[PDB]
Amino acid sequence: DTKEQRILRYVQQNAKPGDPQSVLEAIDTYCTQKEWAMNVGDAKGQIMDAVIREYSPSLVLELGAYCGYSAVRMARLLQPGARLLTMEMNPDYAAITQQMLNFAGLQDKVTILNGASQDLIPQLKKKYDVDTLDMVFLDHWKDRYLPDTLLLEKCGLLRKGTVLLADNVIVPGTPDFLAYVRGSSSFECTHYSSYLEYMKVVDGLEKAIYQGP
Ligand SMILES: Nc1ncc2ncn(CCCCCNC(=O)c3cc(-c4ccc(F)cc4)cc(O)c3O)c2n1
Ligand SMILES: [Cl-]
Ligand SMILES: [Cl-]
Ligand SMILES: [Mg+2]
Repeated sequence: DTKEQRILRYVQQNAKPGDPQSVLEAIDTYCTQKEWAMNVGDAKGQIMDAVIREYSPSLVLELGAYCGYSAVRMARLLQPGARLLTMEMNPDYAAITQQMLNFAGLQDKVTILNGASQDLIPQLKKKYDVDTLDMVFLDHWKDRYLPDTLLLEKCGLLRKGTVLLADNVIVPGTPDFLAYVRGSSSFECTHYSSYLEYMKVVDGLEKAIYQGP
């Protein structure tokens, strides 16, 4: 089997069904004690939680679900009726994510879209009935943060106040995205310094609030 299958099995055998917090703790324990994996982790996850609670978004888009760790983290804090759309282009990872959400009991709040951001973002309005997004969590290929931000704008998916929250802006880094949003009058940016998941290595999240064209 794969590392992702091992993470899922570990959750299934060490967390409580329908208890998202137990799911997060099981993933973090596995990834600390057994095998590192690119989940956002608890350090940056706590900052994510604070952001989600501040904004109480009704409709969130995630780019790059992986195993569903961040999807569980966000979805467990959403208000009744609020929704997460999470994109994962790797079909094996998309299946892990679905099963993770199912175990956590969050499947009614989340729709896992198996495809690439460049193909799916232009379909969001017509195919997934989206008007505008309240928040976007960027966690996919780091060289896609900037083009997909620009694509979301082109497609009319951002409104005044839409919160972009970007993982890994330090490691592996997203220098073009950071330079762009920090220099643009269309974004109000805040950096949240933290640590790479499961490691004593500095990383951070960037929040970039869209201000309109
Ligand atoms: N276009 C499109 N559309 C949709 C999609 N769905 C999935 N993908 C592709 C996602 C591929 C994984 C992206 N994430 C990372 O590479 C990542 C890496 C590290 C890391 C690694 C090694 C180190 F030594 C240190 C840090 C840490 C992180 O937290 C990361 O998130 C998509 N792409
Ligand atoms: Cl994650
Ligand atoms: Cl961590
Ligand atoms: Mg990441």
